[PDB]
Amino acid sequence: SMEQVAMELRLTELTRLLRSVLDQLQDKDPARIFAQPVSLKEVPDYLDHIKHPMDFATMRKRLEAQGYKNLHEFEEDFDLIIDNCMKYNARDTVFYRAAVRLRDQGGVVLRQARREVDSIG
Repeated sequence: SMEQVAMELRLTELTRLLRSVLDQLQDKDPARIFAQPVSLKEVPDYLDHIKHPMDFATMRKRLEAQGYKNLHEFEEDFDLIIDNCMKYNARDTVFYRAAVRLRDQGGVVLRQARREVDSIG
């Protein structure tokens, strides 16, 4: 149908905007602490601690399959990256501190993304 196509065009455009958001959030992690999944070879107990692991590469695979229907779903995954890190790692660690900085800096990017998603529809 023509409606399914229009819906698909909106999804594609949401995907375009989320790709730009993702790039901007990932620039706030220049150490690449959150680039890849936590290694279960190197942290074998990780899933005893963290039930839903997340990282930027995993989000990127979902993004490119157009698997985010809305900004809320994308933000859920970003928040997992931060929140998982802040639980597994103690406050005095470079990991926890990187999560805090990513959260604070990403806040700005996400604030305007929400305005753009609402605005363009």
